[PDB]
Amino acid sequence: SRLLLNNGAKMPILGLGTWKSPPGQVTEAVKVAIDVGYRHIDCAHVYQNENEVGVAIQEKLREQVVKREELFIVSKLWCTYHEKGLVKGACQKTLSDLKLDYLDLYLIHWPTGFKPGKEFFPLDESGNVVPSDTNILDTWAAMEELVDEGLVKAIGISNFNHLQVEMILNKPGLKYKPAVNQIECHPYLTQEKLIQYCQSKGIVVTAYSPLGSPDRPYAKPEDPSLLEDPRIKAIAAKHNKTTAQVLIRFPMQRNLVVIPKSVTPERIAENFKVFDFELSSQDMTTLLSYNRNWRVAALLSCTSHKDYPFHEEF
Ligand SMILES: NC(=O)c1ccc[n+]([C@@H]2O[C@H](COP(=O)([O-])OP(=O)(O)OC[C@H]3O[C@@H](n4cnc5c(N)ncnc54)[C@H](OP(=O)(O)O)[C@@H]3O)[C@@H](O)[C@H]2O)c1
Repeated sequence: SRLLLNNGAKMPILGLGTWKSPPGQVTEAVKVAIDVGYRHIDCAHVYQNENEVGVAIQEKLREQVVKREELFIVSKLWCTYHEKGLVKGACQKTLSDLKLDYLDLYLIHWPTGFKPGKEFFPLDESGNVVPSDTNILDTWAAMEELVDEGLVKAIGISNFNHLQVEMILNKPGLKYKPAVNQIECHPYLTQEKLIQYCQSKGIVVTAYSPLGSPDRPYAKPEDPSLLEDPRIKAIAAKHNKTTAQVLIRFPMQRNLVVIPKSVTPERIAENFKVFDFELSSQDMTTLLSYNRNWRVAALLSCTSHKDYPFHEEF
């Protein structure tokens, strides 16, 4: 239900994603989720809706539905704020849009540093993405003491390959360990080498894009669907659950936290009814056997960034 983090705080094994969640519909999404019984909201600045996602949390707090410490609000530092001077300001902007006084987990969104400016994705005239010469260990020391101003309860990372995680681990003075490396992970990109490396290290795995990110802007020629896989669909009807409900239960039982995005009030509901049933060893190893090494989000414009997390095997 809640996983213990290496900072002593417990983290709800189930939460709501807001990437691709419109400002108009992401206030009312969160409010309904919370009502339904969600206590974990996954936010990011680059997602552009945190204000509207923070109007949602202030109504439930006014309304006495939840106390602040019942919730577990998560956010991530975008690539253009990677310099020591920019980091506190970016947590502070997130902190005022959401309208909270502390975050519980603050994550480093990507390993890749970009040029600081108004553009989330800086480009040159050759069209390619412009990098900051800052590194991970520098950026980590700016986050390590957001903790010391008492702005965040915990700090983490998103999309680091095992080697990247290691850098922080053997950094002299490493005052604060990574509580959480959040990553993509579904039946087609099963991720068990990173998942079974982070876990030996006390780092918690959040699996994002758990349903296939069915609405991320890319669609290819003939992309694969999980929410519509025949094999995955049988496994569900056995459990009389839905293919969503099965694709959300899979991470959970890998001891992973799961953040399925929804702006639909009856889906937000469905996604919550995942607590009352087990998948079998057959199901979990079948589901597992389905991996195809395919990712939704591969950051294709930082392929050549010195800090591109995806050239390493895991
Ligand atoms: N850390 C990172 O760098 C990063 C990157 C990507 C994702 N993530 C996080 O992980 C969450 C992962 O979600 P994602 O955005 O990649 O998408 P997702 O969970 O794979 O799925 C979202 C999509 O699936 C639909 N959906 C929701 N419930 C469903 C249901 N029960 N039945 C059918 N379809 C369902 C949604 O529709 P409706 O909205 O129409 O209901 C939306 O189209 C994100 O929102 C975000 O918070 C983090």
